[PDB]
Amino acid sequence: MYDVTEWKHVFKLDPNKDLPDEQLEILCESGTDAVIIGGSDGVTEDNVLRMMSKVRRFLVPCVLEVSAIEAIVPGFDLYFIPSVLNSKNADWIVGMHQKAMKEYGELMSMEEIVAEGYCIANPDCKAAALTEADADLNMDDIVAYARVSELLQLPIFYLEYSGVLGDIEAVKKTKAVLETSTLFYGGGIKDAETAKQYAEHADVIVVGNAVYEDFDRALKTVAAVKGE
Amino acid sequence: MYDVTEWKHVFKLDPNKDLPDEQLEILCESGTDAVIIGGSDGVTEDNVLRMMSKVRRFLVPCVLEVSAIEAIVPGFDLYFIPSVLNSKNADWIVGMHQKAMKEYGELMSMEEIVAEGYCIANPDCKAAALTEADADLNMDDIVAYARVSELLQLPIFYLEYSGVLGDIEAVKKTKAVLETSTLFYGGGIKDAETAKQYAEHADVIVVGNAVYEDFDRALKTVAAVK
Ligand SMILES: O=P(O)(O)OC[C@@H](O)CO
Ligand SMILES: [Cl-]
Ligand SMILES: [Cl-]
Ligand SMILES: [Cl-]
Ligand SMILES: [Cl-]
Ligand SMILES: [Cl-]
Ligand SMILES: [Mg+2]
Ligand SMILES: [Mg+2]
Ligand SMILES: [Mg+2]
Ligand SMILES: [Mg+2]
Ligand SMILES: [Mg+2]
Ligand SMILES: [Mg+2]
Ligand SMILES: [Mg+2]
Ligand SMILES: [Mg+2]
Ligand SMILES: [Mg+2]
Ligand SMILES: [Mg+2]
Repeated sequence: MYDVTEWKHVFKLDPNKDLPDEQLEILCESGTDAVIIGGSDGVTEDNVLRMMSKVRRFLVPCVLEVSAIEAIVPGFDLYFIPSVLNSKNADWIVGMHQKAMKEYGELMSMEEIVAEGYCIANPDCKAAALTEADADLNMDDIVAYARVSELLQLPIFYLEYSGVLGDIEAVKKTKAVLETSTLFYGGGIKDAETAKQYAEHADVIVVGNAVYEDFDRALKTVAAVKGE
Repeated sequence: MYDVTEWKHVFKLDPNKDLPDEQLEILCESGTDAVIIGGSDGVTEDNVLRMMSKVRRFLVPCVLEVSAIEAIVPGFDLYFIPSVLNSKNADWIVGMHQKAMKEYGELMSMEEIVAEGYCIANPDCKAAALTEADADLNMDDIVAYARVSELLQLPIFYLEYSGVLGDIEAVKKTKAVLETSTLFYGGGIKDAETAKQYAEHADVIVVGNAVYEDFDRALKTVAAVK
């Protein structure tokens, strides 16, 4: 019953970190279009499970982004499965997914899965280090990866700059080539001003770190793009 | 674009080989559903261009399976860009697609391109060596790759055994999990009986170099399947 082509804003939460329960409830009731749990490496199934149990009561779609096979947990509305298009390690493109289909084939069949084509464009983040991403890219390299995603018809193309604001022109040019894919942008959005700037180009903006740095300011990112 | 979900038989030609007399014409007029220009151990743009010029004049769909950016040549009805799912080198999974998009984005926009999920299941062949494929696979590994191919939205999953016949049970099992893409099988098919056998499970059977070794025998594979 979900359709990411109707979304405009999502919060992405790190189960590796702690957020007060009250704040988690407020984010779920914020008007965001989805709450995504970042199920990565360093990530534990126990933390993903606790998060699932806390957010499942809400109406908002809860999504698990599967970055580590060991941390998959049933019960989420949607499962996003990333392929890091610019990784130099086949494991982050295909490898880990093949291991998951081999070990949890029945589980993967029962879930609603959405493939994401990731382009990590911030060379200094944990994610680029983990995935062996060729993250120091020129704009034309970025646009070519978006075309690759648009060709494989992955539903989502995710331009990832994690803790830094990315070149806004890269976001604009990427959106220019994407016809059927939904463009998710994440990177340094920490307040309403920056949220609105990037939402002018991205289809969906992702707000993550800011939630833990300045909650009230990060909360305003939803009204910034979805409000009057 | 021509609909691969309606195909049953294709011939795949090596542009670095030449069929004699009027055999290429007979093959293109045979009833096969497509003629794919492939290649081995690299290919050359000039050889692909000469092949294009010969097959484009027939109604049968002509397809270029891109195995090198340097050999993309305009003029084909469809372009298949393989992603070698089981390659240990990212360049064979998404590298070809990225370079082609960066270097020839406008050409890619004007042509009809199809991503093809390849699984090289013969560890002892040029293709496995060239693509650094982890090709010594168990049937569950093959099935899992097929599941991935669909995860990645690929319209075609190609199970490749190159110069030998692959395990008929692997074909049967992969067909069983492919809910939304088309299963192409290629590897060692040279005659009607074998073509019919594999066509029982594959959506499309690919007949390759048998056309150079024994054309009359290979030509019978079309009627065998269709
Ligand atoms: O933490 P930030 O910088 O907001 O980025 C959100 C998301 O892109 C992280 O995967
Ligand atoms: Cl764990
Ligand atoms: Cl057709
Ligand atoms: Cl020829
Ligand atoms: Cl004709
Ligand atoms: Cl053969
Ligand atoms: Mg929309
Ligand atoms: Mg546990
Ligand atoms: Mg719920
Ligand atoms: Mg939009
Ligand atoms: Mg059919
Ligand atoms: Mg070959
Ligand atoms: Mg023609
Ligand atoms: Mg024509
Ligand atoms: Mg023409
Ligand atoms: Mg069929």
